[PDB]
Amino acid sequence: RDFNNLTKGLCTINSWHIYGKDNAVRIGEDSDVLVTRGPYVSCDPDECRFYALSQGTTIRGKHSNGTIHDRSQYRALISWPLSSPPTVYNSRVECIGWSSTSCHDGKTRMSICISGPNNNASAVIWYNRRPVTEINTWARNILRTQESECVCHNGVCPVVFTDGSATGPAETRIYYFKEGKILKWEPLAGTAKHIEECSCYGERAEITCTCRDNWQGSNRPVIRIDPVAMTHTSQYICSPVLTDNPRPNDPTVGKCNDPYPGNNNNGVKGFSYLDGVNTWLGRTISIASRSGYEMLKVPNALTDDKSKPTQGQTIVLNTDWSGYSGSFMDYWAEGECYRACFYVELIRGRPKEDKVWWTSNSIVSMCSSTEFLGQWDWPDGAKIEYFL
Amino acid sequence: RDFNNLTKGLCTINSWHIYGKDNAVRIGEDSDVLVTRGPYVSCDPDECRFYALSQGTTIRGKHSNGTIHDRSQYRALISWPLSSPPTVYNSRVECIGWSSTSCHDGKTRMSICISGPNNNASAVIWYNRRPVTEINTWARNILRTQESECVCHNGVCPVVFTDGSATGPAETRIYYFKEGKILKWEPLAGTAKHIEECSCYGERAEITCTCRDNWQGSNRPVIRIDPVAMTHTSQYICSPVLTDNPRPNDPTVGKCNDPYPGNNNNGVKGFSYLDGVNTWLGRTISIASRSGYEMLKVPNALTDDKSKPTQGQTIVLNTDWSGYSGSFMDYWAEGECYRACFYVELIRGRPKEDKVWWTSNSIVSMCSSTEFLGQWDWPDGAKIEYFL
Amino acid sequence: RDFNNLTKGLCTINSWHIYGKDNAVRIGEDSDVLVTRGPYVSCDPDECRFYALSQGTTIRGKHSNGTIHDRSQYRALISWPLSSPPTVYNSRVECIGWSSTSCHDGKTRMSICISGPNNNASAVIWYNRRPVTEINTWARNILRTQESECVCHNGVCPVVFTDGSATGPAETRIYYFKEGKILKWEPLAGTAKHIEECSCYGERAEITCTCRDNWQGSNRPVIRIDPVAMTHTSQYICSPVLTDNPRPNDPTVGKCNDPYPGNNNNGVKGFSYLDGVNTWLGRTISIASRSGYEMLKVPNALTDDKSKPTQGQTIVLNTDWSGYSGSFMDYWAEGECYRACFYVELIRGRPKEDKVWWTSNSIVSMCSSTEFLGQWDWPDGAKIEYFL
Amino acid sequence: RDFNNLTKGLCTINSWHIYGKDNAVRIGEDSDVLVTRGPYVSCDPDECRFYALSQGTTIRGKHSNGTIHDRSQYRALISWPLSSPPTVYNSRVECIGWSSTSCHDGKTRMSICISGPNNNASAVIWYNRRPVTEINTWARNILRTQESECVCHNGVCPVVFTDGSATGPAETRIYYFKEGKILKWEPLAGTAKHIEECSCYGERAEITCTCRDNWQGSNRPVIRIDPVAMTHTSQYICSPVLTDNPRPNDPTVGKCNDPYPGNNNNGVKGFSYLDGVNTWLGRTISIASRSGYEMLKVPNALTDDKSKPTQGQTIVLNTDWSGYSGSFMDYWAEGECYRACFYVELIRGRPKEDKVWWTSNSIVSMCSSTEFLGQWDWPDGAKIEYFL
Ligand SMILES: *[C@@H]1O[C@H](CO)[C@@H](O[C@@H]2O[C@H](CO)[C@@H](O[C@@H]3O[C@H](CO[C@H]4O[C@H](CO)[C@@H](O)[C@H](O)[C@@H]4O)[C@@H](O)[C@H](O[C@H]4O[C@H](CO)[C@@H](O)[C@H](O)[C@@H]4O[C@H]4O[C@H](CO)[C@@H](O)[C@H](O)[C@@H]4O[C@H]4O[C@H](CO)[C@@H](O)[C@H](O)[C@@H]4O)[C@@H]3O)[C@H](O)[C@H]2NC(C)=O)[C@H](O)[C@H]1NC(C)=O
Ligand SMILES: *[C@@H]1O[C@H](CO)[C@@H](O[C@@H]2O[C@H](CO)[C@@H](O[C@@H]3O[C@H](CO[C@H]4O[C@H](CO)[C@@H](O)[C@H](O)[C@@H]4O)[C@@H](O)[C@H](O[C@H]4O[C@H](CO)[C@@H](O)[C@H](O)[C@@H]4O[C@H]4O[C@H](CO)[C@@H](O)[C@H](O)[C@@H]4O[C@H]4O[C@H](CO)[C@@H](O)[C@H](O)[C@@H]4O)[C@@H]3O)[C@H](O)[C@H]2NC(C)=O)[C@H](O)[C@H]1NC(C)=O
Ligand SMILES: *[C@@H]1O[C@H](CO)[C@@H](O[C@@H]2O[C@H](CO)[C@@H](O[C@@H]3O[C@H](CO[C@H]4O[C@H](CO)[C@@H](O)[C@H](O)[C@@H]4O)[C@@H](O)[C@H](O[C@H]4O[C@H](CO)[C@@H](O)[C@H](O)[C@@H]4O[C@H]4O[C@H](CO)[C@@H](O)[C@H](O)[C@@H]4O[C@H]4O[C@H](CO)[C@@H](O)[C@H](O)[C@@H]4O)[C@@H]3O)[C@H](O)[C@H]2NC(C)=O)[C@H](O)[C@H]1NC(C)=O
Ligand SMILES: *[C@@H]1O[C@H](CO)[C@@H](O[C@@H]2O[C@H](CO)[C@@H](O[C@@H]3O[C@H](CO[C@H]4O[C@H](CO)[C@@H](O)[C@H](O)[C@@H]4O)[C@@H](O)[C@H](O[C@H]4O[C@H](CO)[C@@H](O)[C@H](O)[C@@H]4O[C@H]4O[C@H](CO)[C@@H](O)[C@H](O)[C@@H]4O[C@H]4O[C@H](CO)[C@@H](O)[C@H](O)[C@@H]4O)[C@@H]3O)[C@H](O)[C@H]2NC(C)=O)[C@H](O)[C@H]1NC(C)=O
Ligand SMILES: *[C@@H]1O[C@H](CO)[C@@H](O[C@@H]2O[C@H](CO)[C@@H](O)[C@H](O)[C@H]2NC(C)=O)[C@H](O)[C@H]1NC(C)=O
Ligand SMILES: *[C@@H]1O[C@H](CO)[C@@H](O[C@@H]2O[C@H](CO)[C@@H](O)[C@H](O)[C@H]2NC(C)=O)[C@H](O)[C@H]1NC(C)=O
Ligand SMILES: CCC(CC)[C@H](NC(C)=O)[C@@H]1[C@H](O)[C@@H](C(=O)O)C[C@H]1NC(=N)N
Ligand SMILES: CCC(CC)[C@H](NC(C)=O)[C@@H]1[C@H](O)[C@@H](C(=O)O)C[C@H]1NC(=N)N
Ligand SMILES: CCC(CC)[C@H](NC(C)=O)[C@@H]1[C@H](O)[C@@H](C(=O)O)C[C@H]1NC(=N)N
Ligand SMILES: CCC(CC)[C@H](NC(C)=O)[C@@H]1[C@H](O)[C@@H](C(=O)O)C[C@H]1NC(=N)N
Ligand SMILES: [Ca+2]
Ligand SMILES: [Ca+2]
Ligand SMILES: [Ca+2]
Ligand SMILES: [Ca+2]
Ligand SMILES: [Ca+2]
Repeated sequence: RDFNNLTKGLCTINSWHIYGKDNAVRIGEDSDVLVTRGPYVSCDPDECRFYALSQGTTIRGKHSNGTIHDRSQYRALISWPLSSPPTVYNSRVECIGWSSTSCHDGKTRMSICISGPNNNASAVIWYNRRPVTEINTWARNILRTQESECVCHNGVCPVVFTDGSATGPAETRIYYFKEGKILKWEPLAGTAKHIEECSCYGERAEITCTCRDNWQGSNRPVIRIDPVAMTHTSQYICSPVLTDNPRPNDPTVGKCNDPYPGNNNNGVKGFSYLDGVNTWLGRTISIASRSGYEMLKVPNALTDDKSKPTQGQTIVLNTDWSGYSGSFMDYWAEGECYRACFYVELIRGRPKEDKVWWTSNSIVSMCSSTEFLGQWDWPDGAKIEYFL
Repeated sequence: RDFNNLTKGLCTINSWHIYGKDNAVRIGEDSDVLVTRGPYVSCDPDECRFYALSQGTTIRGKHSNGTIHDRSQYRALISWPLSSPPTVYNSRVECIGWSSTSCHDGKTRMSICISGPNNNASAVIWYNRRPVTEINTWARNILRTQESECVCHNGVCPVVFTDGSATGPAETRIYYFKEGKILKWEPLAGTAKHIEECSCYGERAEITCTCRDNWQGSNRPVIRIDPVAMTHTSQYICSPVLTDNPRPNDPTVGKCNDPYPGNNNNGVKGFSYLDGVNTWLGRTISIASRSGYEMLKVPNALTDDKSKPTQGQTIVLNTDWSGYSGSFMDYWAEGECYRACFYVELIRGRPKEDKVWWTSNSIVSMCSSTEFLGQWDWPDGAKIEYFL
Repeated sequence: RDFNNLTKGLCTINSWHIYGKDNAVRIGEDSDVLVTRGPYVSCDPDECRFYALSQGTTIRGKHSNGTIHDRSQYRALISWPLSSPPTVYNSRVECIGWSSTSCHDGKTRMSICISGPNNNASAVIWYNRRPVTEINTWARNILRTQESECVCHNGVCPVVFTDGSATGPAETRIYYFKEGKILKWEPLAGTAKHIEECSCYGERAEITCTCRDNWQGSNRPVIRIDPVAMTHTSQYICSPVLTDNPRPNDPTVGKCNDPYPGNNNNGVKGFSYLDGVNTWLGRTISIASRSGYEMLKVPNALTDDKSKPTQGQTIVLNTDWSGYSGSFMDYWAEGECYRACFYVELIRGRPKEDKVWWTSNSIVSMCSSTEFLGQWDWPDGAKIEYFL
Repeated sequence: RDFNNLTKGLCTINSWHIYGKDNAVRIGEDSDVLVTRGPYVSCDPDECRFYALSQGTTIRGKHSNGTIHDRSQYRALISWPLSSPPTVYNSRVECIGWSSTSCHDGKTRMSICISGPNNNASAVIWYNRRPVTEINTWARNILRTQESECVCHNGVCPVVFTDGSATGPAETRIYYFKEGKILKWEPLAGTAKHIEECSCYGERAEITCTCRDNWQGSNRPVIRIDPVAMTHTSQYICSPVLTDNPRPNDPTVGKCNDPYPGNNNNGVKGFSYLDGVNTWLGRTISIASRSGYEMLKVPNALTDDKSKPTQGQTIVLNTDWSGYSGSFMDYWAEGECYRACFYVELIRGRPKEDKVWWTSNSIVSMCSSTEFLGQWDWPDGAKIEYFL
């Protein structure tokens, strides 16, 4: 195998088709399904799999009580076959920790898991399923990373990390790994003022990451990385179609180089595909909670501060719970272009559904089509009442 | 691997021997077995597997309530090892949707799943376990397909779809795929007046499909496809041995080019092997409900409108529930001929057994023998009373 | 791969060491373990596995009620990893039926399963996991076979079948298969008067089978097969150490060419290794029930009608339940000789333990050592009281 | 594949990073997890796995009652994927017995399991998953071995066994195996007065084992083996930092060639890495019970009888239960040095938590880092109250 190179551009996105859905919470009501959160999808050259942060207990287990908590010693990055649920018996542990990223470089996979107390966390970088490099916290305040796949080009796999306050200036770093080793790292540059949980994809030797400004911005920060030069830039999506959550109502003009104000100290992981007129943004339908999910075609959203939608697709109705969302692509597919894909985490339980004592999720994921396909909505589908 | 070619003829069918049986409902009374319906069997060059449409819940799970419903967002085409039950832990998701077909072309497998609301469904064609082509609804009324395996010849795998009313004229199309891409498609031609759920097999470079006329006919429509010319014909099985269900009592003369009347707007997926004197038809024993199942040798059934049985084999007694049935063959077996095989879906639960709130099934499947073997009957075997 | 040839002799048996044990009934009290009976062990060139006739239900399942019954449509030959229990999720179905045999010829495996009603059963011979040949009942009275592995030599795998009364003269046949096809078959010859459930092994191009005379004999019938000439002989173990069950007390002189009398119309599958002074016989300790199990070294047992034990090893105490037993060897091991192995079925439930409504078993298996090792006893280990 | 040779030295240990954790007891509260004890970790050239002695029952099963007992016929050495829990469905049985060791030589794996009554136990040595050699008890008093991985060099895999009293002089032997066969064996020599459960690792063609003096010493005995010469030496860790348990408080001068007194007839399996200034010792935090676990850097601990700690890392708090601990390394990793690793058994249930009737454990394991990483504590995490 040779390292994969990002030689293709994105396929034209005219609509989104169903790719995978695990129905985990439904199935887990009567089977040994692990409690998770922070899911994602990532492909190897011969298979694509679902990934997530386990909570080290089944949903029906008594240890499901208290799983709203984010960082415990019982969490691990697990992967499992596409569209099956994350069960005790089919889940493969990639590494131990409560924050992660993972990507295949064409030869083998790199997985990164961070663990530890808030003031003393460390990342362990695994490559070819063995630990290779370790990075200690630099700001002693919840060292943390993407929560979705990283992207590689000719062996170089950039990864975005943040350490420091989630509600003020923090220390974000872009690490350039190759075979699990650090080639270089750089501090964040550009006009993004705060970075969290970047969702990335690659095309034509450029990696684009759409992140979460948890401090002040309801528009999303964007980091664009050149994996050959090992350099990057940052800005915000200019469009007035705001895609974080919670967020204020959409204005008619956005902000390119500063956080769009109105909501502080909160957000949700999200993503976008920024490709000139072939630009599609995801977002929750609700401006107040993680409810609903839609894709909007917003030509030149990255650079046009008045850009509005020209087409759309509802993924999850506003009467259904959503959650994190992120990008991934099958870089080893046939054809002349890379097909954009995304997943949506469907969060169930606390804090929105507090009759149960747990927090978990299921996954739904779609990929683009060049056809203009009919739309459906894809809820988690479980009935909370059954778990009482 | 090279694409498989249909170079052999059918083996002589003198009787049927047991091939596989999963006992899913029995086992599922106390194990994590998924609720399914619309099962089938399909072989790869190195393995044969069971397939079905999951309902995204176990049978003992509380989400089993309401599984009589046909089309939900929680369904998926799953496959699992021959004769094991479809469990949460061994079921491999092929694609997401509530109508499907799947077949191996000798190099890799094509799987097709349709999803969406009734007026806006779409098919996604997967090839080598990746999405390749998408087809939007053309008649905005439950785009749908075979519910059993497709057949390939030199890479070309024809698939029959229907979109439109299930109880009147509809728009049936024959698509010719190769490597998941559309080479051609044609509207139904010939004298079949309505087509549903075709069951197909191939021999000597011809593909024969036996379908369900849900509108007016109790005789079954037959589509014969030339996968090299990418052309087809259609008619009805001429024989007076009527094989749909429900159906009127058998007459002494059938109809070759029109629906045999007596029962409207209902039917059941079924199949036949039409090979001159080596012709065998399957059918439910009951004319009123999906009860019992038998194979009848009816020489020249396709073309002889007075043809009657010369031999038979009971598969499922009339005091046991049956359901859908369809054809498949192991195209990669040794020997000089293709051995005809079929499965029968054994439906349990609603609507016939309404003391439980679910609907599921188990599978029984047989293949032909050149011997004249003794017969047994093969019920699902589960006791409904145990699930109360 | 080339077909395996029986070029080695047996290793010297000085004692028996533990080889595998699945503890199925213990584990199955709280996990999805299938109800079985008629277990055995068989090796492939790269793995050795446990085999058995499933009853198509878990032990805790409500369908476990009535599993004392021998022949139902819900049975199948299943195999699973050595020493794991036969679970719903790890059991691989080899074929459907209620009587079986299976063996690897060095290239691939042949498995045979018989199914059907008592007066119309048929065997299906599978080879390379595909059905190849079928054999209809010849005496219309429970066509049936070994219940333990068959043995191959240069592709030829002889199999012993019986059809007819279990309590009087019956029609026993020796079939010689190669690649799942019938090369030849012969009626039983020699002085054995009734044959059931033969346990076989091979060494130096000769296959020796120790069987169960269910009609009149408490000594065991022996069939010796030449797989090159495709011919055989039969007699009884001459020794006065009687090894069927139930049986009369041991005399001082046995019978070589006729059934040793005292007990009619009953027996148990068993085995022996007959190799001059290196001869070891297995038997239940009790003369009245399937309780206890011991190995006795009885030099020249086959040909010496006064032969008595010179050494022994207790396998299962007389206060613990035993059951069927049979031979197998790893023909693909390293070294200069074939190591004799055997399994003992540990039957639990009915009819001896009738507080539960099921019948199942676990497995214990040993192989010979050239050392004189200390002995232990190996009970099933489950507490019946827990299942109440 | 060629046999692995110990050509590298240990990497510099500046801290320990999380490697694996299965959370077995937490998950097992509501899933089919086997009861175990005596766990360890061992790598093959392409995978690293968790190992342990099963008790042949699930934790929630009724057969969990009485699992404080050490030696039953229902135990087996099982292995399972790194960081998953030992479940009924994913656990692979390596051999049957209640004491074990296992190691890969670069070509295939050797596993050794001992079974039998106290006065008549025997070891069976498996190689390439087949039984090859057997060793009968030599002192008729619980023949027993390491309970953690063995180490190989150019095919030679030394293994330490003990037979005789656990509370007085016993007969310890060092066996040198190659391809499962005995090349040589030697009686213990040197100044160690009693040896139990050695934890070993290899570097630069030398194998170092840290053991448990169950008779008189609270300092640990050390055996150093030359696998080429097939010779060894023994002594005690000279340091006053005492690492057995229970144990007296630390003195200021230890003992190099005799047991450090104060506590008799008890101990716990443990380990160390003895590499000049790069020396790290593990131990329970409590001097009285198996509670807590810490790593201490004690330069020249092996040879300096006044050596004290210069650095440390807490692994398990003193308010959490610990248990056995042992060494392993991935000998097939990339790079120029071998990364030291260890596991800690987290024992739950009896005798410390007697509200439940079982005894089981979970696993936590770490490997060294050349960075100075922040520390966290890693408890088992299960709530006993949930199992009541
Ligand atoms: C069969 O399936 C097909 C294919 O899916 C179906 O066809 C699809 O139908 C969709 C629904 O109508 C349609 O999606 C919409 O597309 C609009 C763009 O098209 C229109 O404008 C362009 C440009 O002028 C024209 O060329 C075009 O012809 C159309 O006229 C989007 O604008 C739509 O999104 C907006 O509306 C929805 C509500 O429906 C919001 O949820 C969404 O966020 C957008 O509106 C908010 O945002 C904008 C931008 O700032 C604001 O201006 C606006 O006021 C809204 O703001 C409020 O709401 C947001 C969200 O809560 C909040 O943040 C904010 O603060 C405010 O409170 C929508 O995307 C598909 O394009 C169409 N596809 C095709 C191929 O045709 C077909 O219907 C199906 N058939 C049947 C029979 O069912
Ligand atoms: C051991 O096993 C062996 C092997 O299996 C057993 O032998 C098998 O025995 C079977 C049962 O007898 C037998 O199957 C029958 O074969 C008949 C054909 O053979 C006869 O006719 C030919 C032609 O003349 C002769 O050459 C031959 O020698 C025989 O005489 C079929 O005709 C049979 O099917 C009909 O009967 C059954 C009821 O038994 C129906 O279920 C079936 O649908 C057929 O009848 C309906 O349909 C016809 C056609 O239209 C009508 O004319 C008729 O009135 C019936 O219609 C009503 O019912 C249907 C169904 O509900 C409904 O739709 C309709 O409207 C009406 O209400 C049957 O297939 C096997 O061939 C034979 N095999 C061999 C190799 O011998 C042996 O018995 C076993 N031994 C023991 C001891 O058990
Ligand atoms: C550590 O482990 C080692 C290794 O396992 C242990 O050593 C083993 O000890 C075993 C038990 O003593 C021993 O097994 C016995 O071997 C006898 C043969 O040896 C003796 O005879 C020879 C020949 O003369 C001498 O060379 C030799 O030195 C000995 O003296 C067998 O004869 C024994 O079997 C008979 O006894 C047992 C009861 O213990 C029966 O269950 C068994 O069926 C045999 O007896 C029945 O059958 C014979 C034959 O027909 C009859 O003559 C007799 O009356 C019995 O018949 C009744 O019972 C049967 C069964 O229910 C019934 O069908 C019938 O109708 C009648 O009712 C036994 O096999 C091992 O060989 C020995 N191994 C070694 C290597 O030393 C050591 O003890 C262990 N240490 C500790 C401390 O525990
Ligand atoms: C972020 O994470 C980083 C990295 O982990 C954290 O930094 C780590 O902090 C650790 C805790 O302070 C520290 O570990 C200690 O290291 C000591 C060695 O360093 C000191 O001495 C050297 C040599 O002079 C100096 O160079 C150095 O600068 C330091 O001054 C060890 O000595 C420590 O172990 C002893 O203490 C602990 C209690 O904390 C005991 O559990 C342990 O067993 C040791 O003490 C017992 O044993 C000794 C030896 O015999 C006795 O002398 C002593 O009296 C104790 O004996 C009693 O207790 C034992 C155990 O129960 C019993 O058997 C006996 O009988 C007696 O009853 C300890 O290992 C790390 O090295 C340090 N790492 C780095 C890289 O800095 C940082 O804090 C974290 N940050 C935050 C904000 O949390
Ligand atoms: C990705 O690009 C690099 C070139 O920059 C390719 O690397 C060369 O691969 C060939 C085949 O192994 C070698 O002969 C060269 O030495 C490689 N290295 C470089 C840096 O030139 C790589 O093959 C490309 N990947 C694919 C899948 O084509
Ligand atoms: C078992 O014996 C037969 C010989 O009787 C061996 O068969 C020969 O195998 C070689 C290698 O494939 C061929 O060249 C010959 O044509 C084979 N056939 C015969 C009948 O001669 C077979 O190889 C032996 N098996 C092993 C494992 O050695
Ligand atoms: C405190 C910083 C947060 C991100 C801005 C926080 N990340 C971590 C590593 O704890 C996330 C946030 O609290 C949760 C959410 O917003 O859903 C998930 C939670 N993420 C994870 N548990 N992995
Ligand atoms: C409305 C058209 C019907 C076929 C003629 C219908 N097909 C679909 C895709 O819904 C089937 C029919 O209603 C059910 C049955 O007859 O058993 C199954 C049902 N099929 C599926 N749920 N896959
Ligand atoms: C009626 C003939 C019997 C053998 C002599 C009978 N065999 C079959 C195929 O039914 C066996 C016997 O009744 C049972 C036993 O003895 O344990 C098992 C039972 N064997 C199986 N169920 N496979
Ligand atoms: C009697 C000798 C003991 C070791 C010094 C004893 N070993 C065996 C083989 O029984 C261990 C000891 O009793 C237990 C413990 O200390 O935790 C485990 C127990 N070990 C195992 N059950 N494998
Ligand atoms: Ca924000
Ligand atoms: Ca359960
Ligand atoms: Ca009809
Ligand atoms: Ca008898
Ligand atoms: Ca001690």
